[PDB]
Amino acid sequence: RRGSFVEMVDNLRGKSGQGYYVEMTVGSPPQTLNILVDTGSSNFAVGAAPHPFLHRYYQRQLSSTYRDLRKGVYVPYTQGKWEGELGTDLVSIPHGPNVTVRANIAAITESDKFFINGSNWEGILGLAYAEIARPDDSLEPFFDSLVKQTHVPNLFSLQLCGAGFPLNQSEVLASVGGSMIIGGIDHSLYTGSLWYTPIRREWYYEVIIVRVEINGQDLKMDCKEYNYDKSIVDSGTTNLRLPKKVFEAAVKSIKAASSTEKFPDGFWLGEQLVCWQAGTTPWNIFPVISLYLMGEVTNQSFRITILPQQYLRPVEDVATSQDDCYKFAISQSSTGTVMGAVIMEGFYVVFDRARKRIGFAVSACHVHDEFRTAAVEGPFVTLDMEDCGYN
Ligand SMILES: NC1=N[C@@]2(c3ccns3)CN(c3ncc(F)cn3)C[C@H]2CS1
Repeated sequence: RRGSFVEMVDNLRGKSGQGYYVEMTVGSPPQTLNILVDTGSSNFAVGAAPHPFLHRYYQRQLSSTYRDLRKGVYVPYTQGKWEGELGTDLVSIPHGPNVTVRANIAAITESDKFFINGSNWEGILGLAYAEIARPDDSLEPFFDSLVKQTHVPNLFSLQLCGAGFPLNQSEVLASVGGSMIIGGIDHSLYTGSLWYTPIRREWYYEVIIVRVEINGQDLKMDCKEYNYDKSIVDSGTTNLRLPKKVFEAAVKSIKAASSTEKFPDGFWLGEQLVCWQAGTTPWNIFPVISLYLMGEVTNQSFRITILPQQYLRPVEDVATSQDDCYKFAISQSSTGTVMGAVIMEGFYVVFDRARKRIGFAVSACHVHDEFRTAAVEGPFVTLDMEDCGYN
């Protein structure tokens, strides 16, 4: 298998906890900024005023190509908020397609818990659809603009590379965190076959989960529960997030599978780290997790299987040690299933907008051990899969 997109391979940096970012330029002359890649939102928004956690920001007064749209945008969400001023400017991705487009840009003037101390990113690239753009769906998202203005195919693909150990801020700076291939699929980034699930509706990247197993044991819930009230693929979320009742059932099953060791409640709640002596993490006591997704062919599904090497997120010890430490990166949701960064780290994920489908293949960079690997397998005969979708 040949890799046909060398210019874009290794263009991401970062990690699941703080997010993965790509270098972009905005304005004339070009202003370089690092931008978080978020498949869970649809606005392109950049720091545009001094902030304690920003080393640089977009300076509209220094761009000859800046256009003021004379309109504010206010974006509150669960864990934070940003607000700013809408405009347009010329935008490029240096390690991307060799094109420059005129895009909507939200210039962020005020924010709360948006910029992370030491993340290295200064803005967000929302790659989902117009339906969820703010202030409304008339604000064309970046990827829409790029496709409309250029010959770039209406597809992108993400390989998010977890290190399997903690990285400090300077280690992130020096390290490759993955690839965003704009307009194509690079065959070097995966092994085995790509399997595709339909995009149910074009707003978030919404999919349908039809079965869940823990170490091969069916969680045995009504499949609507898995998709209540939606299931999405979201690079801007760290964890695998599951609806409350699914979370409760899954955690019970994961506890039962790992019962040779007892972990505190704070671990299972995603709050508290666990630590083992260097090199002794007991991967084998933790179960694999399989999610079965609706296939493209009538009555067919396929499964993606992740390891504890995906769902245990490496963190630095709260005190200086050589221990290997992790947090549990599965958590409860009241807004549906979110297949976040820790699950995307297992897989090369193809966002095939042109054919309204999402592809999954085992990542060439996934963390594993000598005994088990992540997997994408099928087909399976699965009936009444449309009934799994929530209305
Ligand atoms: N995938 C994610 N993305 C976000 C962020 C990720 C990192 N910093 S904020 C952005 N975000 C958002 N953005 C626009 C909007 F209209 C609604 N919500 C939700 C927030 C957490 S979950």
